[PDB]
Amino acid sequence: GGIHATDLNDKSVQRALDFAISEYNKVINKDEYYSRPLQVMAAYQQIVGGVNYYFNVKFGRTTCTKSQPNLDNCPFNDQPKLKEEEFCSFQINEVPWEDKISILNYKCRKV
Repeated sequence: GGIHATDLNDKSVQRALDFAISEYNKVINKDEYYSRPLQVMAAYQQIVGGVNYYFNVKFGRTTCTKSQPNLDNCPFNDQPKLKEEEFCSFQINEVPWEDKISILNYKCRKV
């Protein structure tokens, strides 16, 4: 039941992160432009009935609108006062055998 540090080079860890980014852009952040991670610290914890992932993520605003097909490889806005970076911590729970995943808690603060 302990929480261990891990990297993004793990298929499962990546999927959990993608879910956090999607939720950040869809529900938490209200900007017109898409934000993606500048930094990420990850940890995981195995519990009865699933696994929890913990992420400390620093988001940066990109030059892509949230409504355009291609994203992820979107350049970050590099203009003064238009960066709009934010640090968020996410607690994500998944059931590694039922395709179930959800956000348990999160806290964001602009950098």
